[PDB]
Parts: sequence; C-alpha cells; structure tokens
Amino acid sequence: KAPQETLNGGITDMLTELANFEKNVSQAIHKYNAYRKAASVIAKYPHKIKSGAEAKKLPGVGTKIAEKIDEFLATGKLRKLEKIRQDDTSSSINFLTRVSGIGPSAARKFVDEGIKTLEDLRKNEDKLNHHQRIGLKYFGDFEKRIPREEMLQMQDIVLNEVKKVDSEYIATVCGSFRRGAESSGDMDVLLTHPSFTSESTKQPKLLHQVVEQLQKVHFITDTLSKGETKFMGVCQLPSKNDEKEYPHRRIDIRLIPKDQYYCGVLYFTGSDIFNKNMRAHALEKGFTINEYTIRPLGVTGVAGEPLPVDSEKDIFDYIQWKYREPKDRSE
DNA sequence: CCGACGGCGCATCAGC
DNA sequence: GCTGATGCGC
DNA sequence: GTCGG
Ligand code: NA
Ligand code: NA
Repeated sequence: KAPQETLNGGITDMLTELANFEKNVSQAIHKYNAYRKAASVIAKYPHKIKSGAEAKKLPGVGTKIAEKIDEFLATGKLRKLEKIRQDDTSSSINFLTRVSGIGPSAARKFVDEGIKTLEDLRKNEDKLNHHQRIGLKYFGDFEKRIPREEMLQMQDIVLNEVKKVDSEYIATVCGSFRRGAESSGDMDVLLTHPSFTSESTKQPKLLHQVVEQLQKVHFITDTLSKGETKFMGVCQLPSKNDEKEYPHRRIDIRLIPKDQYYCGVLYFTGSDIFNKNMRAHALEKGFTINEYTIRPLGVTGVAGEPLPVDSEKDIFDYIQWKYREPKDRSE
C-alpha cells in the first residue's frame, strides 16, 4: 500500500535531488542508494511527516537525513540544494549523465573540456562513443515513459519473430511490465533455448540470430552492445500510415541457460523488495537463491549443489510458499 | 570503529 | 596482441 | 548515509 503526493513529496523529492547529486556529481553510489532508499520508504509512509524524529523511525532514515527533513519542514527548502542548484558544473554534470553512455567520469570530463549541453555534444560527437552516440540521439525517446499498450504491442512483435526464427526458444518479458504495469521504461527480454544450458556448449548464434531477426524485420533500430549473452539496443513500432512515428526505445535481451531461466525469470521479474523478502523465507526453509539458482543450505552453515528448476513454481516449491502471481510480487 | 552496500556483460582503455 | 581495469547500465 | 558486526 502507497499514497504519498501532497503528503511527503517535498521530502522524497529533495532526497532524490540529493541522490542524483551523489551519484552523478559525487560518485557515491551507496549514498545515492541511501538517499533513494530513504526516499522510498518515506514514499510508502502514510503520514504527513512532522519532523526528523518521526522519520528517523524509518528504517533507512537517519540522522543527517532527518536533520535535513527539519530544515525542509521549517524552511520549505534545503540550503544545500540552493548552492547546488546555483553551482554551474554540478547541474551540467547532472544533466549530461542523463545521456545514456555518459556517466559521471565522462560527464565530468566533458564539462571540464567545456562541453555542457546537447549542442556541445552535437558539436562534439567525435568525442563520443557509439553507446553515447545513440543515447544522445535518442535522448528524449528514452526519457519517454513506455506504454503497456505499446508494451503489449511491442510485446507481440518480439514474441513472434523468435517464434519465426526457431520454435524451441523461450522468451518472456519481465520487469514492471511483467508485474502488470500501466507503463514501463524499457523492455526486458528474457530468453533461452533448449540447446542452451549450464554445462552446455553455447550458441552465440542463438542470441545472434534472434537479434538479426528482429533486426531483419526493422523492429530493433540501434545497437548499444552485444555478445554471446547480452544485447542491449534500440527498437521501435512500425509506423502506422499517416500516424506519426512513436518513440524509439530501450530494449535488452538476455539469453540464459535453460537450467537457470526461472531463477533468472523470477529474479528478473522483481520486485526488488520482493526478492529481498523472498531471499529471506527461502532462507528460512534452509536455502539460498540468486539470479541463477537455488541451493540447499548446508546442514553446516552453507553447502553447495543447486536444485532442479523446471519452473517458477518449483522455486516457490522448495521454500514452501504459494506460487505467487507476478502481479502481486510487490514484495 | 568499520565495512558492506548486486554483480555481472560488454566496450573501451592502460598497459605490457 | 593480450590481459586486466574501469565505466556504464541493467 | 544508514545499518549492523
Ligand atoms: Na533509522
Ligand atoms: Na548516463
């Protein structure tokens, strides 16, 4: 259950700025993660907060954050923020990172080499790599929320081609999209083939082939990176005659060994909080999970040998939990 | 006090 | 050349 | 930055 706007947005928002600043400008992921974490739980939090103490209570919340929360309650702002908002470099530094391929080093490098806008980018592509190129290119597309309708749509295309290419494959769209989301950010493609498993001799072709196909059929426009197992690229929906071009979008496809799929599936489907809790119970029944497998916890304190997973269920099976519907994997 | 905090594929870079 | 290390995104 | 050894 989550309410939150006229409630604690002021806070969650400030925090997010904070987080960004750490990541991008700071180069402190942990700190970004920390601020995000705080931002989340408080998001979920049913009350009109009234102080830090109140929030301290939150798990994630703490001293400094709560300190902030007081100024903010009191002032309606965070002074830190104003100097940050007013500091040149920082902002530009935060902006550029928006650009897919551009991280904090690049972004800071650029800003030092004077570059600090799309333009500068545009006027400097000899100074960008591919990934960065496509990202600059697709800048607005990417930040576009994707529509499930489309998702569905997109969902269908990717779905058949694979089917066209080979019949034995398996794919599945994961993410919020799997969780039943009205909208998404990208398309996570989870796939595998029978001929591809754990101790098996890999067919790059497999993945290859699925790409090409989707390529062949002008589904996937660009290509961020690709190798025997992972492919990250740009894809689009064929334009309806006299109907303006939709947006281009993120899509990644992942190939997995059949023995680890569901784990992968399960893993990749989320939620994140869900995974945590699950990791927990699964543990309670004496096992340790991950993206790949499920292991029987050692009678000692830890002990190898992964179990036979033929489904998501099975997973659920081992830990004595009802096979949850991806829909309610909210946690 | 102090370490962990997800890890990994894939591209490009520093080096030998 | 290639190895490993670093950036990036997921 | 927060949590927890
Ligand atoms: Na706390
Ligand atoms: Na970026």
